[PDB]
Amino acid sequence: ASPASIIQELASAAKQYENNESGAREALIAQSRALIASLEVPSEFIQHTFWSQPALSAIVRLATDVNLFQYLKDAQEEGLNAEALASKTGMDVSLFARLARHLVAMNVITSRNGVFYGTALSNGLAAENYQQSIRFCHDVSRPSFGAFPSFFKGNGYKTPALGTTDGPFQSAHKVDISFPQWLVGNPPYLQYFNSYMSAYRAGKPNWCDNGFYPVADRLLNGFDASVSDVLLVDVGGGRGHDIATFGSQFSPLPGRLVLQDREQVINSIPADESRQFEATTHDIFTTQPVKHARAYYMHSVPHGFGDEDAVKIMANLVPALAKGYSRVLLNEIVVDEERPVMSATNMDLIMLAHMGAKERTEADWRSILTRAGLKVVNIYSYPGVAESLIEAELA
Amino acid sequence: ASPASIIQELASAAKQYENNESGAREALIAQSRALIASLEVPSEFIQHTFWSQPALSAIVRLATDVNLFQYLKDAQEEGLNAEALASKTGMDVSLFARLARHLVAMNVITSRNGVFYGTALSNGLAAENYQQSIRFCHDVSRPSFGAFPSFFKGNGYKTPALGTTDGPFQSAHKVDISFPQWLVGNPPYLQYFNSYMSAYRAGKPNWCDNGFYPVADRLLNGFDASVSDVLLVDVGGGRGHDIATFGSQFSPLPGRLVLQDREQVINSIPADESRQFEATTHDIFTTQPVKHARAYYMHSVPHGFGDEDAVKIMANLVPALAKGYSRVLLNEIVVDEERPVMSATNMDLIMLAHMGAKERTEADWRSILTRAGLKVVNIYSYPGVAESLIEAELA
Ligand SMILES: CC(C)=CCC/C(C)=C/CC/C(C)=C/Cc1c(O)c(C)c2c(c1O)C(=O)OC2
Ligand SMILES: CC(C)=CCC/C(C)=C/CC/C(C)=C/Cc1c(O)c(C)c2c(c1O)C(=O)OC2
Ligand SMILES: Nc1ncnc2c1ncn2[C@@H]1O[C@H](CSCC[C@H](N)C(=O)O)[C@@H](O)[C@H]1O
Ligand SMILES: Nc1ncnc2c1ncn2[C@@H]1O[C@H](CSCC[C@H](N)C(=O)O)[C@@H](O)[C@H]1O
Repeated sequence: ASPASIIQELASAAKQYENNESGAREALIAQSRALIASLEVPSEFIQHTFWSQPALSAIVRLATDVNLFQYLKDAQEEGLNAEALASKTGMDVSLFARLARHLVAMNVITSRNGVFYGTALSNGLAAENYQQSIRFCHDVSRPSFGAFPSFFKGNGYKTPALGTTDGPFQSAHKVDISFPQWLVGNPPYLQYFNSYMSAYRAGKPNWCDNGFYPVADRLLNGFDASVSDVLLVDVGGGRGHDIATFGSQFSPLPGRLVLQDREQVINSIPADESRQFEATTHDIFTTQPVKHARAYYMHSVPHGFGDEDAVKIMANLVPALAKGYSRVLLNEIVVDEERPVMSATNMDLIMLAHMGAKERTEADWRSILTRAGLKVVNIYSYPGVAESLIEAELA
Repeated sequence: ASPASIIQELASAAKQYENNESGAREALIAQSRALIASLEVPSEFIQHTFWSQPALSAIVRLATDVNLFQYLKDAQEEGLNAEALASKTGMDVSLFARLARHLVAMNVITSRNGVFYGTALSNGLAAENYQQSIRFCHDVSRPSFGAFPSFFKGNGYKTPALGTTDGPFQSAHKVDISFPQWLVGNPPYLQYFNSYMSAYRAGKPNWCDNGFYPVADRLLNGFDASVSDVLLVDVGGGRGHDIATFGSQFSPLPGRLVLQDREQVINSIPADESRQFEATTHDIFTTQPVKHARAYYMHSVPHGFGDEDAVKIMANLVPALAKGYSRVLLNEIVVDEERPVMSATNMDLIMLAHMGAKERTEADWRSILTRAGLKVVNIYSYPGVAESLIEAELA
C-alpha cells in the first residue's frame, strides 16, 4: 500500500465516520497509523518509539503525582500558564514547561500564547480510575515489557511453560510468585488493578449494547423465575462495573444480578444503596454455586489462564446449568491470526507480560469449551471492539 | 480541533505532499497523529501508550538478538512463514508468531496468508547502525525515562543543578559519574552510541543540502588558501558521517576537511582510503588548534552542556577565527516556545535523560554566543528538519 493508496483509504474511512457507521472511528484511526508508517523514515521511527513514547509514559505517570490533569480540568476553558501550573504542582517552572511542552507535542494537552489547556483526553485522564490505571501500567506492566529481551534470551526463546510462575513478570519484579499472588502481596497494586479494570476498555460498545449481543431476545424473552430468580451472574466481574451497566440497560429487571469475584476484590466495592447487583464471593476454581440462572457471564477471565485452568474455569459452570435454559456468555477476544490487529496483540502481550498466558483463536476456544462439556451456539462481534461474545450451552 | 477539520487539513497536506512540497511529508505525519488524538477515547490511549508501545520497543529490541529484520531482508519478496523464521531465529514458533503479529499490527512488518514480509522500515532497521541504536535506546535511554517519576519526586521536581552528575540517568543506572564517563566505563555502549549518531536523524535534509544553508555562496565563494588551506572543521563530528556527507556534495573540494572528536571515537573509524576528511583528536574544552579555517561546524554538541560549558565550547573557537573570513556554523535545534513540536521536545527530553541538559531558544543561543564573543549573522531553517543552522562570526 503506497502513501497515495492509504490517503484514499483514509478519505473513504473519513466519509464512513461522517456517516456514523459502526467501527468507522476505529478504522479511521488504523488508516492514520498505516499512513504514518508509510511515510516515516527509519530515524523518525526510532525517535518516536524510543524517545517520544517512553518520555510520554514517564510524564503522564508523573502527572498523577502532581495533580496536573485535575488542575487543567478545573481550569476549564481558561487554562493555566507555566508559572501558574508550576505554582500549583510544586514544580520548577522550566522543568514543568519542558515536560508540558512534550504533552502539547504528543497531543495530550494543548497550548496557545503560553497558556496550557485541558483536552477531552486529559480531562478524562483526571478521573481516579485512570489515575490508578496509569500508576499500575507504569510501575507494574512497563518493567515486565522491558524484560522481554533478556528473559526470552535467558529461557531459550521458549513460551513460558506453566505461565503462572516462569515468565517475564517474575523476572522483572524479582519474584517467584504468580501475578495474582504478587498483587495481594504488594499493595496498593491490587486496588489499582481493581480500579484499572473499570478503565481498560471503557468508552467502547459493550457486549450487551444495541447491535451486539441480542440480550432481550436470548435472555429476557423466556426468562423463568420458576427455574431460577437469577437473571445473570458475572463470574469474575471485579468491582461490578460490567454488571452495573447491564442492569442500567435492561431495567426493570425480571430477575437478580449476581456479581462474583474474590473476597479481597468484593470488599473493595463502595457501598451504594442504588446498586442493582448482589456482590458475592466465589472462586472460579470451585463448582458454580448459583444454580440454573438464565445467564452466566465472564469477561476477560479465562484468557489469563492456561488450557487446563481455562477448561476447569468453564467446566465449573456445567453442574449449575439448567438444560435448555442457562446461557454461557464468554466475552473474550477471538484472535483472527490471518488478520492481526492491535486490539488482540495488545492484550495477548499484556497476557504474556503478566500471567504468562495468551489470547485464543476460535478453534482454541471451541476446544477448551468442548473439553469443558460445553458447545458453541453462536459467536457475536462488533466492529471496532476487541472482544467477541461466544454463547455456549451444555454439550 | 475537530476531527472533521483535521480530516480536511490532512487532505490539504496530502495534496502538498503529492506535489513534493518542502516538509509536506512531515506535516502529513503530524496531521495523522493529530487526527488519531481527536478520535481515540482515553482507554485506547492507555492501551497504545502503555501496552502497544512498550511491547513494540521490546520486540524491536529482541529482534536484534535473533537477526529478524536481516532474515526478512534476505527473503525479499518471498517472505518467511512463522515456522521458517522460528527455525532461523531459534525461537518457539508460537512465541515468534505472537511477537511477529504485534510487529504486523504496529506496521513494522506485513503479513498475508501466514507469510511475513519485510518493509522499507524493517529492511532499514537491519543495518548495523540501526541495530546498535536500538540496543542503546532500549538498554540505556529506556531506564532513564522510566526513572523520571521517582527521580523528580525525590529531587523536589527541580531542574538538575549541575546537570551532569545529578540527573535521572545517574538514578536509573545507579551511578554518580557523568554520562560520557559511564559510556567509557560500560562497553559496548560507547561504540553503540558512536554508530547511533549516524542514525538518529538519518534520511533527513542536511544543513548543507539544496535550499537549506547556501554553502557555495557563503563558504566556497571567497575561499582563500592564502588565509588557510582548511575549508571546514567539524568540531565534535563523531565518526565523521556529517563531514563525509559534506565532502561528497561539494567535490572537488578547494580545501581540507578536518574532523575533531575524542580519541576513543576517532580511533573507532574504519580505515578507508577513499575518505575525504582528516580524522583528528581534539577536546572541545581546549583552544581550537586549527587556525583561520573557512568554517568551524558543530552539530548536536553544545546542546548537551549547561550554559557555562556551552559558552566555553563556542569561546574556544574565537582565538582561531580569521576576522572577516572564518564562519562559525552551529547546527542545533532552536526551540520555538510559541510552537511546541515533537522534533524539539524529543531531543530536549533526550538531553534531560542523558546529560541533564536541554534544548535552547533563539534568545538562549544568542546569549551564549554573545558571551563567547560571537555574534549571529543569520539563522537558517528547513521545513520538517529539527535543527537550524546558525551562522556566527567574531564579535
Ligand atoms: C484477590 C486475589 C485472591 C488475587 C488476585 C486476583 C487477580 C486480580 C488475578 C488476575 C486475573 C486475570 C485474569 C488477570 C489478567 C488481566 C486481565 O484480564 C486484564 C483485562 C488486564 C490485565 C491482566 O493482567 C492487565 O494488566 O491489564 C488489563
Ligand atoms: C570517549 C570519551 C572520552 C567520552 C565520551 C564523549 C561523549 C560521547 C559524550 C556525549 C556528548 C553529548 C553532547 C551527548 C548528547 C547526545 C546527543 O548529542 C545526541 C545526538 C543523542 C544523544 C545524546 O545524549 C542520545 O541519547 O541520543 C542522540
Ligand atoms: N480464582 C478466581 N476466582 C474468582 N475471580 C477471579 C479469580 N482469579 C481472578 N479473578 C478475577 O477475574 C478478574 C479478571 S480481570 C476482568 C475483570 C472484569 N471481568 C472486566 O472485564 O472488567 C479480576 O477481577 C479477578 O479478581
Ligand atoms: N570534550 C569533548 N571534546 C571533543 N568532542 C567531544 C567532547 N565531548 C563530547 N564530544 C563529542 O561530541 C559528539 C556529540 S553527539 C554529536 C555527533 C555528531 N556531531 C552528530 O551530530 O551526528 C560526540 O561525538 C562526542 O564524542
